[PDB]
Amino acid sequence: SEQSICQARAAVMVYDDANKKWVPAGGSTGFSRVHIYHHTGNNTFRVVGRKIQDHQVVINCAIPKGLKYNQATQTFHQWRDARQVYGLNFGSKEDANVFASAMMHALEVL
Ligand SMILES: CC(=O)N[C@@H](Cc1ccccc1Cl)C(=O)N1CCC[C@]12C=C[C@@H]1CC[C@@H](C(=O)N[C@@H]3C(=O)N4[C@@H](C=C[C@H]3C)CC[C@H]4C(=O)O)N1C2=O
Repeated sequence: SEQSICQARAAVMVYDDANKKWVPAGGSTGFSRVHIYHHTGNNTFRVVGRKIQDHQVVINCAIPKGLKYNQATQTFHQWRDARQVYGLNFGSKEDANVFASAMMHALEVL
């Protein structure tokens, strides 16, 4: 059904707009294995990340056509939906490059 097109190590966060600070996605600070999954049948893509320690799914969001993916730095990238701002604090530049490669690919073929 879905094919993983990358795996990247990152601390996944979401922005608490009310208190003006980042907070760990899913409630607990730590690193996750973050995929982009391609549903090849419908040509849709989503970001899915699971905490290394306990496998909790901490992010599961769609990547819509036209998304503005902000590579704020070489190791912190972020984007928006209509509700949330998501951030990936990558474990290394190599991880960031892997994920950004796949994201930019998705945004080209959507
Ligand atoms: C128009 C728009 O939507 N603009 C958005 C950005 C954007 C532009 C275009 C498309 C989509 C998006 Cl998403 C915006 O500006 N946003 C999105 C919410 C957050 C922010 C607003 C305020 C704060 C000020 C500081 C800055 C920030 O978060 N910097 C990071 C940082 O402080 N940290 C993270 C790492 C490194 C740094 C780079 C690790 C954790 C923490 C830390 O180091 O402790 N901010 C933003 O980026």
